[PDB]
Amino acid sequence: QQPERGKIYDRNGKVLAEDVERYKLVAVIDKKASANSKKPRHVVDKKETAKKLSTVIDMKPEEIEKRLSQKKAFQIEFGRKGTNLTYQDKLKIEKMNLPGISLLPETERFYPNGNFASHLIGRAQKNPDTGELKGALGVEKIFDSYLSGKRGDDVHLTIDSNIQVFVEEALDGMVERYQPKDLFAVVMDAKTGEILAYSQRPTFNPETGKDFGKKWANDLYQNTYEPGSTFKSYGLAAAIQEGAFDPDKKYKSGHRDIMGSRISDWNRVGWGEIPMSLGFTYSSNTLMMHLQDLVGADKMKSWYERFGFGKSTKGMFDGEAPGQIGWSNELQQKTSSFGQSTTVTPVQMLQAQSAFFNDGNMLKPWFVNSVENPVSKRQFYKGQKQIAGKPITKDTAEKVEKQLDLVVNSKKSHAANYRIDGYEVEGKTGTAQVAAPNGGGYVKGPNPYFVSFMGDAPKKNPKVIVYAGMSLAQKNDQEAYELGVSKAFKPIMENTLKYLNVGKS
Amino acid sequence: QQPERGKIYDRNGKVLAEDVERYKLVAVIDKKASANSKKPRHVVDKKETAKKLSTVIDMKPEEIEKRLSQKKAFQIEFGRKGTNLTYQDKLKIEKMNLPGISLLPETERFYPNGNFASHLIGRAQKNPDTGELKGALGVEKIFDSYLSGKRGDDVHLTIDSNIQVFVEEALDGMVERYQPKDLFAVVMDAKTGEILAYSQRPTFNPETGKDFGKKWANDLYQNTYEPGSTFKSYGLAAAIQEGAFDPDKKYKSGHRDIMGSRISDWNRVGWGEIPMSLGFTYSSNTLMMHLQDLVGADKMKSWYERFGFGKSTKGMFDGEAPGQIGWSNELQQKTSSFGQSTTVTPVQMLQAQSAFFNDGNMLKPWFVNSVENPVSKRQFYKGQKQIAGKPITKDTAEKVEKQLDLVVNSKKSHAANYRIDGYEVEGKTGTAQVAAPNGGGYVKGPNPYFVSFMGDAPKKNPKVIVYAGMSLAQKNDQEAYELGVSKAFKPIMENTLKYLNVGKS
Ligand SMILES: *C(=O)[C@@H](NC(=O)c1c(-c2ccccc2)noc1C)[C@@H]1N[C@@H](C(=O)O)C(C)(C)S1
Ligand SMILES: *C(=O)[C@@H](NC(=O)c1c(-c2ccccc2)noc1C)[C@@H]1N[C@@H](C(=O)O)C(C)(C)S1
Repeated sequence: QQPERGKIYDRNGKVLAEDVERYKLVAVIDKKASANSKKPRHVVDKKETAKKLSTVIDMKPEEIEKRLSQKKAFQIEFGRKGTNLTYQDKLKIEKMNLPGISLLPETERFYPNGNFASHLIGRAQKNPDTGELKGALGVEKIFDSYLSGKRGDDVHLTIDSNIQVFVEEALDGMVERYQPKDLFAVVMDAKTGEILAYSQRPTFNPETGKDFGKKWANDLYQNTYEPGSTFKSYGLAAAIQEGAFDPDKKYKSGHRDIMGSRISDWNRVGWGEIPMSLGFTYSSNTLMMHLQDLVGADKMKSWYERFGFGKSTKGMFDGEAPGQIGWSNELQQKTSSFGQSTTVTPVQMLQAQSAFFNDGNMLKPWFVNSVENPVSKRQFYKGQKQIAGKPITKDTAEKVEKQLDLVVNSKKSHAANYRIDGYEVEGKTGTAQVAAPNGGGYVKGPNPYFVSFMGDAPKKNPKVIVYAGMSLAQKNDQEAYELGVSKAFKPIMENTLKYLNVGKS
Repeated sequence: QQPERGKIYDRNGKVLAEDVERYKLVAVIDKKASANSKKPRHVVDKKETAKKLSTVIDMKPEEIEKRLSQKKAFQIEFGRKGTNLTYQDKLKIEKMNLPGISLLPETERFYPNGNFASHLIGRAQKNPDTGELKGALGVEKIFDSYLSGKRGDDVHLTIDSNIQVFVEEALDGMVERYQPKDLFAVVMDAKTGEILAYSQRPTFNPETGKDFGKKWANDLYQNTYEPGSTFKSYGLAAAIQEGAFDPDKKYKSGHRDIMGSRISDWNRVGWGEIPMSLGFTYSSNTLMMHLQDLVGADKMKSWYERFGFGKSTKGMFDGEAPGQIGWSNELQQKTSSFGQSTTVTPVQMLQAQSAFFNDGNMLKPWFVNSVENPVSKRQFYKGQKQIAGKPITKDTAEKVEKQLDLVVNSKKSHAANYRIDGYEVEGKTGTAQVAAPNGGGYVKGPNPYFVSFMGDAPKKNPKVIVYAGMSLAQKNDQEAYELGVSKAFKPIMENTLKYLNVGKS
């Protein structure tokens, strides 16, 4: 009855989701089925049958024999344990030659990679009455009308399964090491905006349904973060274009007094009068507050808006969050300079960061390559590189890139743990407090931080941008503070560059 | 924090869904927390702590101490058993005065009635990071833009919790008795189209989440059925208005031969030359095929479209199914005359049935009374009675009602099991085969039927229409065939009529 639901593909044609035939176990227990037959067509020994069935379906013989003993029933099924059985399960059941036992073909949605870009691909759910499948999250839901049928259309993603494996492995390592409450990593083509890989933790397995529903939100498009100091790059860009930033000019570091709050550099005492470039390498908060004064508060708010913040990127993901620029008072304004109070989505961060490597042009990130029917060959949609806006000049973009280089590679860098032997890396570190969901403060604890890194490589002319973020390590929180996401950035970026044939040296 | 999510109300202002404060259990286990303190601020006695917590949260003391022994962790939590704790649990944990133990407030979505109109109300799921709630099904999803905030708007439904209680209890009894694969009942105000009660089985509990996801489809709006002989009332109305049906005129019963299929009256042999009125009371299939010949197949197809079949009712529910009139050959056309091949939604059946009690006007069924903000008092939406179309004259409607009376109350009735002592009832029975999801044909088995009853009372001038359907009884399938859904219709209708102050005779 149901039309075949279309497939979801990665950018090289690997199947990410497709319909398959599986099998459901049925046991006829009524004698009436065997009235006309010499060999029985119903279960004659319920105990032996239960014992043999327990060697295939995940159910104890005692529960099977209980289900076989239901009164006033012609045939029985075994709930979830008796459905979605494989062809090999079917073979071993059938070789037992158990009277009354058969297997019914049923259509199931199959995700060949299991837990793999799960919050992007989503999950399609089955209506048992009809077999009708309906997407409940991500691409399966966004494109449900196209995917469902004739035959539904296929959706091709920009995701590269080879790069996605690197991301899934690195994120597993972060879970083991740090048990964070939230975790994401994303890899984008620095020159086109294509999402090459995306994952988050915790997540679900779309194949089995394990943990589906425990977190509805996709981190890339629907979750918001106070970004911390990765956000300083946009304040730097603005201050550069306005002439307030001079890399060699000195400024007074240490602290600033804003509406009765002491906002200090991370070492409390500062470094005296130091060049602005060094302050950016040190990730000086007083530098950013100084530059905001020089530019002017009204102008800086417009600057963050021109970089796309506070607005949806208008991607094809459902319910994209807008974030919010925290600007309601001077304290909010000043803390926004280093990525506190303001909330962003990771996709806004990627869009904004792409400006520095595309002559000032922001690229709209995208992950849908095409929607098209393989039978009719109709192309309903084709993704493309699109400029989201040009907030800065090419000259400003280069001067920002020079400072991002210094953050990682300066002889005074405090981010050398993001270096990769053989490759040149650049980017910006972040450590931020995390808003408590309930009650009006920050999560309390020894190191209750969202730590992140917006990185790109090769430096100056990158092939990819890799952004990774970790919220609230429940294990090794002190090291999470010290090393940030470097134990995820380094395996993802190194393997990705090798796979993209970037020569090491 | 998140704005308060708006409430879902029943028609009398009873809360169906609301935000509440609950509590999450946290245990600080690292000694470092107690460095400066005159009282320990971490769990010092792991066994005494675990033993005492087991008297509140539902966990074995051995498991609790296992989690208290996690290494390199400042504090731990206790999974699902440790969240959604009540204010009373908070009191009981706190008088225990356990060092290191506190409770964090969290906002949860509370459904005070538990498993109650679950497939209509739906469920909102929580993002652990932010506390943000998002509707995943039903009203919570449909109106999620309104419900989420300030404060979200409230949604008021037409549902009456008192009638809804009757439906839930009756459906539980049908599950206990027949263990059907699918089951629904709906109660509609016969003069306004308001849905006073709706339930289905199997379903989920929106409070706990138990079984949420096993069936995405709301039976009323999204599931389709081959209705069986309840569909005959619309062919009857057509034949009346076209002058083909005359209650006293004779016709030849027995069987008909259509494209190599023998279609018989239910007793195989028929009853000879009998009055058309009696044929309709006996639920004669040959009567309906004869009337279709008399009207003409092209014209009958237009008749069903005029009753709203094959098209969505344009209700407020997402993804409403349109169904389909099966008309592609004479076999489909003839089997459609008695409700096979054509598929309908229950809401189309209610809409079509309302014509007989509103002088030929179909009423568009509706379940949303209001969407409105309790703070601003802005009314975003107000539901109302709306005519879906007038397919028949008042004269035709009266003549149909006379035949519906006879089905139940004729001295030759085969539906006397739908009678209610003290109340006058009318309606139409149905028994239909069920299409197999995979492979062609119908579900096989001794009595593999969708059985149903489209009823209304008091007869002629009803207060409510009650439509109940049961697909594929897995227990007592013989009784399901004999009694249909009478064991649900009678308690629902009787209790509803008493609750609505209809006096019994
Ligand atoms: C940007 O992220 C900046 N971070 C903060 O000032 C900051 C902190 C903090 C935590 C621990 C020690 C000092 C400060 N908590 O919330 C915020 C917003 C600077 N950059 C960071 C980085 O990781 O590069 C730091 C730690 C150097 S401070
Ligand atoms: C309408 O529902 C009609 N039903 C059928 O003819 C029918 C059957 C069937 C099942 C069992 C015995 C005889 C027929 N299977 O599929 C169909 C479409 C008539 N009305 C029914 C009713 O309950 O009123 C019956 C059983 C009287 S036949």
